[PDB]
Amino acid sequence: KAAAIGIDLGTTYSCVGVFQHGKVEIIANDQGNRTTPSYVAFTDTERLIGDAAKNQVALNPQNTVFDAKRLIGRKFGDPVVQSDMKHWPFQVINDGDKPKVQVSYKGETKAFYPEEISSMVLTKMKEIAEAYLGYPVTNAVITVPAYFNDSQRQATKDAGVIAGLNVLRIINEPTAAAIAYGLDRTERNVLIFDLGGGTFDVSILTIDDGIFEVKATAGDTHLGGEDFDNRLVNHFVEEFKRKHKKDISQNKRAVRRLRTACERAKRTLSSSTQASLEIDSLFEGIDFYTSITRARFEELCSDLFRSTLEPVEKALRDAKLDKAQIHDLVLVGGSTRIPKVQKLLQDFFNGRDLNKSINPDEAVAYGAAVQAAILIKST
Ligand SMILES: OC[C@H]1C[C@@H](Nc2ncnc3ccccc23)[C@H](O)[C@@H]1O
Ligand SMILES: [Mg+2]
Repeated sequence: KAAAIGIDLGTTYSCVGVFQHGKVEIIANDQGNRTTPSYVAFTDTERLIGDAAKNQVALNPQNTVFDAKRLIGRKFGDPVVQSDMKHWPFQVINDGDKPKVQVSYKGETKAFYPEEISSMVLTKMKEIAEAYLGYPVTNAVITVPAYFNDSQRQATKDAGVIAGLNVLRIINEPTAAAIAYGLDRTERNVLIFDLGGGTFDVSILTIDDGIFEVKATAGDTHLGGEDFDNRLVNHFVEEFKRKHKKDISQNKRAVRRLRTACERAKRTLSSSTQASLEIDSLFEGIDFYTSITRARFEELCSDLFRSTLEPVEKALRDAKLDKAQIHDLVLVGGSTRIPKVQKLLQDFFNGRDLNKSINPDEAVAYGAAVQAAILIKST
């Protein structure tokens, strides 16, 4: 019968997988991308989700929503909501102690609950899976951070039901990554090092007889790939001032366009030692054609890369385990593809091999897809 799917509903990107013909297929979207931005944009004529939404952000900042995972299942009074709101270009309103995102859509003011925004992202992932499978998909496993509370898990499950999905189970992101690597089929102590687009999560699990126990969680909810992009943005703003004698830092569109180029250059630096950066008419008709070296990017982010080890040390203390007691070091998130981040973690664990054979950007969806296939058999 119809296969069930695994969905990694990420803060910045989402990913969908399916276990078919004895293997996991991570499904590419219509643009050919195996991950989709967790973005929704509203225009005078349409609602855009994923790549098309992220692509037009510089020309529609107030009506392009992202980071709904930071609001989902929270009350307006939550300290996290109170702190996070100042950093977003879109409006957050308060409706009886519930946050809602307020936008302009088809020439009208509309407001959506966080679970309605995440339901739009989940509808996109469901449609990406149906385009590959060729039949309607109704069952899914959706992942969440280990630290999510009952309200945040319930709101995520509600987002799935709004999307027309029957949610077989809400499972922890680190548990899904461990399932992907077969770590439950080898007491096994696993460290999941999840450096995402906007958050950094370290989890220590103990797996015994198929049972997962969360021994410790540590990290920084405000450290991720976006922060490395911003170190490049600042460096380039300074370069533009030196070359052209113009300060672009107050031009919101120019900064946004520069940030988009920086993210692309950063990805290239994970596989090449140099990356070109080329923007046409960045400011006042001036074309900004330049380049950056991997060594310079490493210098610009040196403090941030080093800071990823403190949460690892903290999690080991909380779990009451030494480095030698950890059996597996699992990489999660595209930011773990950065060679310097891998070198720092390997050196900390005295040269040990890292589990990185599954694309780190896809490992959570991969594990969710394996678990979805196991659970649908039971129904
Ligand atoms: O989870 C979303 C994160 C991951 C980060 N992606 C990447 N960040 C760094 N190197 C990469 C190399 C290949 C592919 C992707 C790479 C992307 O730019 C974003 O910050
Ligand atoms: Mg993630």
